Amino acid sequence: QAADKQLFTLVEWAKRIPHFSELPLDDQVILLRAGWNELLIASFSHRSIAVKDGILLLHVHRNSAHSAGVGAIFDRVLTELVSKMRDMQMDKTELGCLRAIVLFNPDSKGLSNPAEVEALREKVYASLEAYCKHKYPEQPGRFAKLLLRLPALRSIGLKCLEHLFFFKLIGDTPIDTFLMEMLEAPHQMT
Amino acid sequence: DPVTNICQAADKQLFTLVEWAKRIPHFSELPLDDQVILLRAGWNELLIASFSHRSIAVKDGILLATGLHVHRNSAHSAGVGAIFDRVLTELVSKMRDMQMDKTELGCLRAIVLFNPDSKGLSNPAEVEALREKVYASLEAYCKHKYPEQPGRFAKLLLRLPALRSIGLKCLEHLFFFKLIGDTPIDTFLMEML
Amino acid sequence: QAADKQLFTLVEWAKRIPHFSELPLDDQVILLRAGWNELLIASFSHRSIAVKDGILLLHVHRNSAHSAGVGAIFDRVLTELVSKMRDMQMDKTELGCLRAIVLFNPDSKGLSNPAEVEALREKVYASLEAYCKHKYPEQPGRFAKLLLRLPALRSIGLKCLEHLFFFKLIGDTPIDTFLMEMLEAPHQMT
Amino acid sequence: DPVTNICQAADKQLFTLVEWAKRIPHFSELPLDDQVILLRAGWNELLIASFSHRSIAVKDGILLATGLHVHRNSAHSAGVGAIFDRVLTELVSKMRDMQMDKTELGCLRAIVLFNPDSKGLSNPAEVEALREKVYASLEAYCKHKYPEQPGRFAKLLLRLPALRSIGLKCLEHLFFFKLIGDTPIDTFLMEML
Repeated sequence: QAADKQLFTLVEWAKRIPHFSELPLDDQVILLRAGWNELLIASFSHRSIAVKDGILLLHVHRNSAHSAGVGAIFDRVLTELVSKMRDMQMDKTELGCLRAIVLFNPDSKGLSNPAEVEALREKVYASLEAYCKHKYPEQPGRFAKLLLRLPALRSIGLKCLEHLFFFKLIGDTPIDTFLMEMLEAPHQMT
Repeated sequence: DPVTNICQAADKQLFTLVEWAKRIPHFSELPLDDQVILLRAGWNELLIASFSHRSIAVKDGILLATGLHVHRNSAHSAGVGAIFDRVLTELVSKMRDMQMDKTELGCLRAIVLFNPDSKGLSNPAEVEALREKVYASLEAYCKHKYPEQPGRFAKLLLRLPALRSIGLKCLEHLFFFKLIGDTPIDTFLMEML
Repeated sequence: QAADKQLFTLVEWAKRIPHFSELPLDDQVILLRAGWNELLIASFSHRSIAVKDGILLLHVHRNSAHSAGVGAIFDRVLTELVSKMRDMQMDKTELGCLRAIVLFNPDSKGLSNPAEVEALREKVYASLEAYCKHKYPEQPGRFAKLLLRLPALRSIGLKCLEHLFFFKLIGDTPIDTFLMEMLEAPHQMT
Repeated sequence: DPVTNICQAADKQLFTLVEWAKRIPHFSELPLDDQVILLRAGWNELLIASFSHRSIAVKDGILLATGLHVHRNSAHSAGVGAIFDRVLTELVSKMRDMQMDKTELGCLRAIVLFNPDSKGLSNPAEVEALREKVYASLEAYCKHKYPEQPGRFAKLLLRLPALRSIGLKCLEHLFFFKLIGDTPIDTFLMEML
């Protein structure tokens, strides 16, 4: 599908993060390949605050998700991220910082140079704490509260990589494989 | 422009599989709803039996039906280098040592395709029979092209548990997507240049 | 639990298999550790033929299993093994041979000496085919039919190692951890 | 007489955990049904945070609360040597490099124990607060015993995603059983002598 359009944006955005383009080329590729998931799930969890139900990717509603056999995980996205995001009114800047934090993930297997990934991460949350403390001084604990959604996004990210999750569509895989099979293409040979 | 390109390969394999199915005797005589059942239930194992036997000509890799010849790689999560390892130890290394021929492989695949356990089947017993005819023929064939090897038939059948195990990890880890997807994604990624 | 009584029988039985005790000591330990599962599931699948519903381990009935949240896998044991076992009237000798075949599993990781595991396996099915052909001559395909339940037992064996399978008992883990917590043991210190 | 012996160790740890919980302030003031929820939801991660920080004194292994010091082993399936590897790379190697103290570990554990996401909770917000008090104190503590390290607090919090990932594989692979069970089972097995 045109889910590489979604893959274009993502890459275009990492490239604009400070210092990401200065990492060894293969490290960048690992980082993106390891984060793309958490990165999307966060992007469309926050975008969803805007509406008042469901996930705004073209706009998913609870009954579909639950009917499509993926209720449990949809409820988790909404309870554990969207709502938490809405209550505390995370702003676009904070989401942007968290996502950067996620990209600069040092425990990613295969990294040629993790110390700097840590180093870059430190740089990003230091600054996020600066932001939080200027912009919302009456909430001393906000910056931790931000970071503490990362385990939630982590376990949710892992749950959207299950094969049953992707086979979300039973009566179209038969329609694919059904059509392929009524093709009378070989009913001639001479 | 990478993703849509991967969907294409997904379409091509699995068009190829379905062609293979149809050229199997009696497979097309079953109700259309059963054909879909057998295929959805079997797709992974029938692909692994292939890329495995194909990857015989290779040393220490997997040959993807399309020239690209793949390997265990550094950033591969525990699970995908693990499947890689099993594929070589339990399927490719064993197929090689016993010099399993393409007739012999065709049979095993056909026996997998006719899976009477497959949930939903309208007539499970008539798949048992098609399964049974296939192995009967496989047996006769072995005792004829390799009569000095009295236990080869069973030895062929006993790659099937492994294949089950392995078929399962691949449907768990999405090994198949990773396979056709890896180069395309790594390569587009060098759009940071 | 006294599921080591079950673990005593199992080991006592491998020891009596021909040639198993002649394998390097650590190989035997691998074989048992890799097969114990398929070995039990087969033993109590065949024992179940005897009754006319459910699993006779102290005798499990379908409603319990389905209520206990483990219906799907219980239905599989019954459809894919017990019933198939009953229809074809597998006998104790054939079960015994299949199980031996399962024990002598050559693709078990860590084996110091797999060639002989293959070798021993060959010896067992050769003989099982002898049996089958003497004892049931009018069924030429029986011996394959036997072996072809091994993928079923394999995938079923794998399904009984899932953690959710073992946590089959919700309202007793709370009773355990609940009791542990009303212990007023430390309400004294001087 | 091995199995019943493993059940014993299961009982001992998880009695030990529950003792730890109760000595946490306010934890016992919550309704009894919530205490059970927090504990069932958290047990794996709270154990991994422990055996990890304990395994600091070790090089390349895991120290099980009871002297027995364990390693990656040949017959270990992909998954269990994999968890082993992660535990050392993402938790033990990192805890070591930053010299995380037992006060600092206690806090992280307490923050895990107070998990407001935990399905079933009767009052989720009053766990948010107990979570919040804990980290507030953790913060103050870091800025005091290590003031030259302005980013340590967060750096502590960011071991938590890893711990989540790893907690999960251990509940998947039954890593915990394997740990206390392995010697006992291998050892009884030498009853073939």
